[PDB]
Amino acid sequence: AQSPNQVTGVRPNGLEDTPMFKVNVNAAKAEAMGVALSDINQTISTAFGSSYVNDFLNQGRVKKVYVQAGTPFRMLPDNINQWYVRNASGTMAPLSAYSSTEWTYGSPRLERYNGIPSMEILGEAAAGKSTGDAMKFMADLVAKLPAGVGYSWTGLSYQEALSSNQAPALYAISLVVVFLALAALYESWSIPFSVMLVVPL
Amino acid sequence: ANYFIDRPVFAWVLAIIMMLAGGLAIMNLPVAQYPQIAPPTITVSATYPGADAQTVEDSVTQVIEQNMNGLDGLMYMSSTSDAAGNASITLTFETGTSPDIAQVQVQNKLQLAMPSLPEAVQQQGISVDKSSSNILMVAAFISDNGSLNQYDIADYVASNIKDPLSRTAGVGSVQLFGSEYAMRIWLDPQKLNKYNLVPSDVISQIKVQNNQISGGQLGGMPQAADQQLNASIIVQTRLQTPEEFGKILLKVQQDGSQVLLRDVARVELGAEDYSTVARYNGKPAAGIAIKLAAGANALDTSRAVKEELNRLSAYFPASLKTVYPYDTTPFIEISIQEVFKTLVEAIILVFLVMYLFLQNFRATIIPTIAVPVVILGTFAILSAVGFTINTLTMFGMVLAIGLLVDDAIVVVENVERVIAEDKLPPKEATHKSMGQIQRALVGIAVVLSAVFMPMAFMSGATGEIYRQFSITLISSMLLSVFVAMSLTPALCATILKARFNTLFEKSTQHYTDSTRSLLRCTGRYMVVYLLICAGMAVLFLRTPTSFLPEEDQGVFMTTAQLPSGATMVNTTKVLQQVTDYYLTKEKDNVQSVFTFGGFGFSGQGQNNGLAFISLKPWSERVGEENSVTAIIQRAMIALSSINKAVVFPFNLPAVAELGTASGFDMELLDNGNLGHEKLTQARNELLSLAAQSPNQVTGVRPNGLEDTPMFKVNVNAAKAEAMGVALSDINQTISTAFGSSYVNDFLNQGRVKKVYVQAGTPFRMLPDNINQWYVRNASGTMAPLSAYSSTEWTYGSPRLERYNGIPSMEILGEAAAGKSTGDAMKFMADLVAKLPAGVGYSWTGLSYQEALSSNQAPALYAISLVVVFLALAALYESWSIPFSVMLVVPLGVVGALLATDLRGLSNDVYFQVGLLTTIGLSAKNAILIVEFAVEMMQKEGKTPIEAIIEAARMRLRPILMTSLAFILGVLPLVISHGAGSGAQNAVGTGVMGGMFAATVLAIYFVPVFFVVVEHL
Amino acid sequence: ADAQTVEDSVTQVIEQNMNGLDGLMYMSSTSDAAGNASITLTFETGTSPDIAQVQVQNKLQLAMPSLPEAVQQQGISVDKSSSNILMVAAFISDNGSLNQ
Amino acid sequence: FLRTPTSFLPEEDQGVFMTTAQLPSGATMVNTTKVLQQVTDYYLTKEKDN
Repeated sequence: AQSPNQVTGVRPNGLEDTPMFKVNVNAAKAEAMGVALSDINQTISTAFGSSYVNDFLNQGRVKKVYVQAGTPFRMLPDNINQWYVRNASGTMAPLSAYSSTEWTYGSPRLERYNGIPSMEILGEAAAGKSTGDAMKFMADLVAKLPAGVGYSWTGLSYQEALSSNQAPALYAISLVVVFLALAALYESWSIPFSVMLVVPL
Repeated sequence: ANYFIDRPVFAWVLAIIMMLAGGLAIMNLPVAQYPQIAPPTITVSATYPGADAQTVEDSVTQVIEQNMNGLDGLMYMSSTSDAAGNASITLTFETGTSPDIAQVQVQNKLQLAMPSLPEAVQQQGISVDKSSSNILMVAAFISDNGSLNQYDIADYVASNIKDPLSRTAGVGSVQLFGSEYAMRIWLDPQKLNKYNLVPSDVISQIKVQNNQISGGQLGGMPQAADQQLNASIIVQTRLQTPEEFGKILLKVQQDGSQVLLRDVARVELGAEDYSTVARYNGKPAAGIAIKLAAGANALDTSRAVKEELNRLSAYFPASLKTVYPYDTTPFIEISIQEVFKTLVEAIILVFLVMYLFLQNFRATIIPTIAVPVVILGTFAILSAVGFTINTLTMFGMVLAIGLLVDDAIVVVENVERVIAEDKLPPKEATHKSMGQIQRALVGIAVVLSAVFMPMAFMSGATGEIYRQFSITLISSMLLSVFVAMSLTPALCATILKARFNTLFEKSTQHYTDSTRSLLRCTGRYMVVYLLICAGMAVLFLRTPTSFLPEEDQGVFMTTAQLPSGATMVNTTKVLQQVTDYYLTKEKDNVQSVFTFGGFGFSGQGQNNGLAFISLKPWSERVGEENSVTAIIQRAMIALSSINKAVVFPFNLPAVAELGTASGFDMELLDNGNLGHEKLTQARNELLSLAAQSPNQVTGVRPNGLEDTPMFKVNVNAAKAEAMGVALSDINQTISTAFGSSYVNDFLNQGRVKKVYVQAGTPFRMLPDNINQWYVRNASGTMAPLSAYSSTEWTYGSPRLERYNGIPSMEILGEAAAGKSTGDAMKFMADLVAKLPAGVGYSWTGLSYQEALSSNQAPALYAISLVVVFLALAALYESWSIPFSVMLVVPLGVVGALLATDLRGLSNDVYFQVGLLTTIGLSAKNAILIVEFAVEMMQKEGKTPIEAIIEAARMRLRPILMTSLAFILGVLPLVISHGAGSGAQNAVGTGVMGGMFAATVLAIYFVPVFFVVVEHL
Repeated sequence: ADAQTVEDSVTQVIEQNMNGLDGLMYMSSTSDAAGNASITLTFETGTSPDIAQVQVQNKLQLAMPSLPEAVQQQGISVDKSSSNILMVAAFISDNGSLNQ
Repeated sequence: FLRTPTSFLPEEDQGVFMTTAQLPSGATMVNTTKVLQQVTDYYLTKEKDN
């Protein structure tokens, strides 16, 4: 970002870390009162997640059936206080009794490249500069990073690097081929040498 | 054609293009020890933890078999059900079938059949695998002193080594010899009884508490207006430590004390599969086999794999070393080096023959640069037609070298002779000589192509090897003809300029006067010829038949088998004795011993063991006392006193496809409806009827285990139901206690591992242990399992086999001293017919190949002979002239047969191809002589006798030069007795004994044949 | 499921088996907080898409037993089509009778 | 030749292009819809000629 004359609009192609909610269920207290941990987990998962139950028919097409809590009852961390779990004797006990809530942090999207963790980065080249110059500048910048991080070119950059690397060998092979063709066509080694001196012109 | 003589620059440009294309081909051409020889096979593997052989066969094997239909190119299918709970079905497909298509078809069929299988085998997952067995490296990892056991090494190599590999350029498949980690929970019947618990409760609590719960989202959609919060919810995560598993709450007592898993069981990070003990030189170890890819370079792949292992060695925990048993790179490198050395020595010998006969350095120059151009062009053609660089193709190149030498020698000698006489300038002499031998060269090319085609047009495993050899020879031949017709004339026109002599002149005069004395009573020699012909027949009836000579691969294999019902303690002791012997009595030769106890060749079991012995390099073992065959023949004597094992050493086959070229593989299908006992009765009637006649079959033996004692538990369902105990609970507690119980998966350091529940060791070792387990009533009271159950001892099969959906026995055997394989297969056939009514037989594996393609080579060679005769008739423009050429190649084959008999070798593939090359060269010489005679009859107005004598006189020198060059070019092959000496010795013997007899017989026998055929 | 749960179980289990392919150039993978694993294997030019898909689905069933339930129930999609949109066709309502 | 810049393929005017809007982490769709409506109303008003 502090070198706008070579690369512009460098941005990450990913999502940044976000706060996440954690619920800790006291299995010991739940078993002491009589409610089951499976019931608590299923209640939470169905209330705040979803539950694909069955298929039904609509206008002659098979569609899915989903069970979820209402919109007002899954918007806030305090809404967990509103849910109840049935005991083994039939009495209902609040879910807020045998539970504790807290906040942590976590990444909403994890990316991997060739089997190792990675972060995709996009960006354009500045006015006047080319894609190759931007690629070289990016490689130089990555070289100035903490030890242990590397860089890989992917997508269009892969093909660009391959073409730029493989062009001169193609030039040399084409020159050799045309030289040999001239030597074969005109039975002399003087004509090819007198002709191949014009290529630089 | 002849217009290249006027344009040397065109010929030089063509040579440069050929050399550049050859260099490009060598730069990127796959290399390997052998190509794909075996027909594609697909292996289906299923695991039933704790099941028996009969249970596996009834549940998994039969169900998978019944759905194995609709597969294209299927040849046969064989299934095995073990006593460890393993079902393995191998389906063999026809050669040429795409392995990926066959694999996907088998996988789809099994995928549709999956719901019919029990849940226990669905949980494990049935694996469908391609099979090529082109193992490149068997690199293993060892712990130095005692720190890391076999399971720690196996888990580390599974989680931090396999994934860095399997993605290296040229690596196709990585297979592991070991078991990863698992969460082993060892139950205690007394602790379970104290708390009134059963294994079902433990399994249920593990399933509910080692769970991943999808919490959902706070916020989410649909959401209310002005919502500003949206986060994920975490409820539960899968456990990841043994201590976490030990805190799993099972029940809460009325007192209030919490009952945990650790209160009733021992939780430990153990192994998934405990039934294998892998030791390297006596120390725990785990290994990996790398299987290479298609289109990859076996040299750079090996170098990159070694580099990656060296890089990862810095991350090893402690005292972890990487050894490399069975590396096949040295043999490929040796083959390439031998090919290059043979080429260089052949070039030097050609130079010596030229500056011994012709006495002109300019003459010696031309072949020296002609041969490498053709070799490089052959490499380019091999790359173009999609062929890899293996031992067979390189050996075909080795023979091709002499094939090229012959053409270069004849062309240059003819040009030099036409310069020597008639006082012609080099250009006009080149034009004349090329006019003389153009049609002869074209006819020679066509004849040799027709000769080499039958090897190309074969079928089976042998057909692929013959394809490699024939393609290499044909490409080299055609390119040599093109080069001798394009470049060599131009070089002769441009480069050439206008003691031994006395001896050669005297020899020519001797041949002339011998022919003058002969050609008057040819009839004598006529019948004499028949005598040699007769001898050839008997010779062809004496040489033994073998597929490929066994080579000094540097590794060999020893199998130890305990009698029956023997635990792994005795097998481990036996393997320890074996490795101690191999390491203290052969320390100079043997480098390492890799012993796998609990896994044999006849099936996995506790009474089996295998050992791979790796030897020192050939540079450290020299002579016959330090050879593989001698080493195993010394070890067999010492290991016969192993005290209650059937330990037996042997050498690895040259190719994993097959060995024992004399043995046979047959399966005795039961058919009908007779059971396992009535089939083993037939199998016992045989191996005895066959043993009563040892003049045809020697080693008739069964490839399978025999009946073993088994424990039977009879549960009184009525008594249990009367007492309130459910039969399901009784059947589940025993199964979970004695066999493993796979519960679910957990996360170890980010990798998914299994959780298993089983009883502790001291509680599942004796029949009395079943008296220690209790089951809960419906009222909550525990009662012993010994009340509703009784115990009994029966007999049962620890390994069942099926062939094509029918029970089989797979009685593999061997051939007699000399009886051929076909006679053995025709004896065991109708030996099965003497067996009781109901049974039948099938030939599988090797005997299958010699059951569908048998009368093929005679037809191919008859067609080849007809094509050769037609080509000769077209060349000579007559119907009787070709016979005088066709009746000479037996003289070529007779000497090769005699020499091979003298050396004591067998009818190897290398011998066959060398014999074909010698026949081709003899035919070429005869064709040239007869062409010169026919020309001197057409023009110059001469009788058939004087023409043939003068043609023989003219062509004596090139024949001698080519014979000397080829004979001395294969001389080092015979004298070689080191690494890669089998094929080398075979080709040396064949070529050296064929070429000399061919030339010696032909140079005298051509005129008499010519005059006899012309008279008739 | 969360992003970490998917990336640990599903993404990594499937990715651990995509090794022995024919002309694999490179493999990328994403795991989302909406419960989505998006492995993508880019092969060499000239490779047959049918053969590549066959190999990928052959190696996927070596990891399918290790995948958790509610992931096999929904289904594993193996697609050999292009990864870039060719054309988008939207549908609207003139007056506004039908909603989204 | 050593001073000329390298590239792969020149950029073209295909008649269509894209816009990506990314809100701070932890935001809801109530704000993303407003941001996307702002983008739409800018494109349809300040660039209605193209």
